Amino acid sequence: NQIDLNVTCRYAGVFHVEKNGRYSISRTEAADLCQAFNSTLPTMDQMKLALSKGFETCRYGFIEGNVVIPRIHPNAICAANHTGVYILVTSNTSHYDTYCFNASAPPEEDCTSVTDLPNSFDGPVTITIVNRDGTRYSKKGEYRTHQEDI
Ligand SMILES: Cc1cccc(N2CCN[C@@H](C)C2)n1
Repeated sequence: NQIDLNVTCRYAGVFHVEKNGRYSISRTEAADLCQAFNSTLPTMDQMKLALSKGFETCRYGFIEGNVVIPRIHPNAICAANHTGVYILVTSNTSHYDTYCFNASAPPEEDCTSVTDLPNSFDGPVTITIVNRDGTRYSKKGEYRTHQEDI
């Protein structure tokens, strides 16, 4: 019973979380997942400020109100070569990665590793935070509050 959470650098508190190496997070799960990091889904303004500090990914993820990809450098296979916060407009499907926002993180680029999941609750899952540098933090718990996400 294991969940891998790949996480990034934070940029003005905003970071990306990919679950189990595939688009697998629902909007309800995303809010619960960010809550386990004492975080919330970023607002569009928070995400735009993170972008300005150096944040970009090549993956769709929830923010408050939309599913987006922050892009700095145009890449044909990431958000159809767009720059800025690219907003997904048309999709059949509901599961993506998520972004999270931690107000207590540093104001600009923070590329230290994540070493805690501070607000997970008691539960049976081995949750492993996987940093981009491969360092890992694991803890037994749960963060999903909606049965349909389990
Ligand atoms: C990955 C990285 C490393 C150092 C700086 C940086 N940014 C500075 C602010 N603006 C961004 C376009 C780029 N991004």
